[PDB]
Amino acid sequence: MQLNPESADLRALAKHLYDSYIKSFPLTKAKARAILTGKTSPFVIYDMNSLMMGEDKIKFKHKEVAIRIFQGCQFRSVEAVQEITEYAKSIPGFVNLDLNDQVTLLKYGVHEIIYTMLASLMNKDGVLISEGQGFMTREFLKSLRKPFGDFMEPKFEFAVKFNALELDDSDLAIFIAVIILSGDRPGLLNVKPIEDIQDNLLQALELQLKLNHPESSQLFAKLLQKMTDLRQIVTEHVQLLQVIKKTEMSLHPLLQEIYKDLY
Ligand SMILES: Cc1oc(-c2ccccc2)nc1CCOc1cccc(Cc2nn(-c3ccccc3)nc2CC(=O)O)c1
Repeated sequence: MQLNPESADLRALAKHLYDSYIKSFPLTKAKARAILTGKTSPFVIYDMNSLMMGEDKIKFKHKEVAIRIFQGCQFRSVEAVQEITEYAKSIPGFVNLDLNDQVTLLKYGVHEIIYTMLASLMNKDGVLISEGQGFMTREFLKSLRKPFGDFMEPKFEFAVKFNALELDDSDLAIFIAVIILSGDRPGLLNVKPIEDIQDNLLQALELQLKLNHPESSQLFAKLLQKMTDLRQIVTEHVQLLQVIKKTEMSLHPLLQEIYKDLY
């Protein structure tokens, strides 16, 4: 690499995305990791008893336990779509795209971003819930009645391998922008303007990674592969949502909208 006006713009892009990311997402990976390691204290949900006690202790913003959990994830999920929408709008050039492509991008992109960021809140033992007020265990989740015990496990599997990459918020800010700016979403009007934004974002990501991670040369290439993996996770998940919606089925109507064309 070289220091030129082009690289300097790539760094300013990265700073700008990082600053928006801090504005849009109140629970950052930095914050989540400090909660997780204990240097900063969440109520842990590890069994049916602690689940009930935690519902008492945790002031939630938003009837059988697996359904209650499903609803919590649905409301968390719609809150995430608002945050991700606010962030997308800060991606330079995004608001100048046709409003229809903006929504198409967000529609096909939000779950990939959701699972990416979910990894930030996970370790091998569990996941942060309710802005870090609670911690729900991987095995408590695996123990929920068929078929709810299989929803979260692939997210945990993805997350332990993803978290071993040791990305930080600065890396993630650009990673997430690349994902939002995918010119290959169905029903896109003007693909070329999107592809131009992404190639630039991609340059900014590759520079950021080289600078921020001297211990690995393979990181950019592994990240590209992670984006493909995320599409599988969303795919696997919507199907699991199909072969379950045949037994209950309150699905949030905003989520219903997003899922229908994902189906
Ligand atoms: C594991 C968990 O639980 C809670 C929580 C509980 C009570 C109150 C408040 C929060 N927060 C988290 C942490 C964020 O997880 C999320 C966040 C976004 C999307 C999903 C996928 C999903 N996963 N499920 C699901 C259903 C039942 C069991 C396990 C998972 N539903 C969905 C919804 C969707 O598919 O759209 C999970």
